[PDB]
Amino acid sequence: MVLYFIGLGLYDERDITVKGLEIAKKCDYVFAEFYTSLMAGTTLGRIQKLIGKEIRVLSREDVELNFENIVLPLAKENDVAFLTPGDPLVATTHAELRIRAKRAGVESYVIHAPSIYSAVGITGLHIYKFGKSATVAYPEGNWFPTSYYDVIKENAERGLHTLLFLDIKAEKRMYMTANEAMELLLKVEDMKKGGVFTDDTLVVVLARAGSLNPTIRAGYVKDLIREDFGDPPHILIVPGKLMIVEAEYLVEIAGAPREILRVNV
Amino acid sequence: MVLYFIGLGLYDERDITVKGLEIAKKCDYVFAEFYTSLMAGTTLGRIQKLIGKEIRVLSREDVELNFENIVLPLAKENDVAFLTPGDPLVATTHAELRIRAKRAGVESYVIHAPSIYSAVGITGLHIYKFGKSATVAYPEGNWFPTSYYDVIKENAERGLHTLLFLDIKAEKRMYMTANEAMELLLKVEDMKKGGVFTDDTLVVVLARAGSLNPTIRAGYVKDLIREDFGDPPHILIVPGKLMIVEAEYLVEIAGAPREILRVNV
Ligand SMILES: Nc1ncnc2c1ncn2[C@@H]1O[C@H](CSCC[C@H](N)C(=O)O)[C@@H](O)[C@H]1O
Ligand SMILES: [Pt+2]
Repeated sequence: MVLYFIGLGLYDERDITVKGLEIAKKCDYVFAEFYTSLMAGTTLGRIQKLIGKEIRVLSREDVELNFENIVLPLAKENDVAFLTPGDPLVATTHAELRIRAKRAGVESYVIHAPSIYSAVGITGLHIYKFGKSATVAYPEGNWFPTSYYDVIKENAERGLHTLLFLDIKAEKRMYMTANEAMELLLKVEDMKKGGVFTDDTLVVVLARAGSLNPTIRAGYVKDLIREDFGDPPHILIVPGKLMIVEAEYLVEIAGAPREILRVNV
Repeated sequence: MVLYFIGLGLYDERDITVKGLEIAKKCDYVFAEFYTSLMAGTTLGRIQKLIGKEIRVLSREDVELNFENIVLPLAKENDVAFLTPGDPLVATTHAELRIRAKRAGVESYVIHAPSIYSAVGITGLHIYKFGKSATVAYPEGNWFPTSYYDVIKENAERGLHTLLFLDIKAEKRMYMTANEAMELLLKVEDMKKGGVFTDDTLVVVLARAGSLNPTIRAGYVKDLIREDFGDPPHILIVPGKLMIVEAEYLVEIAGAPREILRVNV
């Protein structure tokens, strides 16, 4: 009669919370999805070893369309767990699954876990200064998305930082890199000429948040566009006007140019 | 040799990640501060038991003035852990402590944990639609803080949601309730008369996130200002323009008035 939405955390199998692991252990059935994001710091096997249960993976369609024919039925007579990377209900569509539960007579509880939304705090930028978020999507065919460009403009216009998730083809295991993201934005700046993203724009790159050795780099596009940030996942951030304390962090912890202390404050 | 910043989580001692626990367990000295947030589902005793180490708790002064005198010295000879509620670098000024660590020749590592900043997802509001954040501070003496009010206005103008952290006076054991935040906002509305916060405004209240049964309620200020949401911590949210699915979630899961279902696009 109970369904648990349990977050798996940021990077590896140790990133799940104690509460999430003990509840998952007492569940009769354990499902998981890996299309909204991947756990690049681990594998399905390791997660199964840690949980001690057989984990049935669900595709985007299993979740979006048939969640009620796959997960809810069993949750009607047993205790089920639905594992997701990061924090549950950050994925725009997951919240609705709680409504599907209710109409099926199934109760549901949420067990939180670290999300990249809070972890960006490791970049030293204040959390209250992050504005609207966006996702940089790969262009394809005759389609060239650019709304993420306008999000940056509106945020920075108000002195706000912009958090940009990079594109991901989970099934294919293809991660967009900060580098490609920077290439797209430059390609967009060229077409919209709004003066939002150029070689002189200051940006921050966070890679493998959750790991003990994340890559935190800050600098101007012209310098980082071809820098190696390591393995995925990559998160890109275009900060607004910096607070002096913010800039000092980037310089001392993220290897930012001393220049940002007078140019971006 | 090293300093670890380990987040404790939202509600109780189980909200710590597994990675966080296994690391804390192997540390020589464990410190912690419980003034930046409130973990209402546990005690220091339960945390000490889980970690199997004694925990010396620090005050805001110990930390803000003597972190490098109390904690750092030990980090040069041992593995030291500094524990905090939620995520260590979210809505705190601890990020700067990593610079003090650097200037003392101490490598530091961050272990994240569930944060109220990402747990807002349980309210059904799309987390990418949250704009600038703010804190509703306690007026004291003749000083009456009001800046969080302009933050709401600016967000609402863009259709973005506003996350409001509520003030906390740990040493006086004071934890601002959503009710108190609403009272203060109304008073600020009288002064500025900008039409940003009134009896007819729709608000959302999340109390004790992280617990299995948090209180999630959405409705008009005139109806909620006097409602009892349970023990703190409280967070107050002022939604921007609602998308249909956000509205349905608020109606289905947060007991919101069924009229918010009809959206004005
Ligand atoms: N579990 C919880 N439920 C409701 N609100 C909470 C909460 N935890 C913290 N808060 C809100 O957040 C404020 C503290 S700000 C610091 C919180 C911590 N850095 C984190 O990442 O969550 C509290 O005063 C309250 O306004
Ligand atoms: Pt600041």
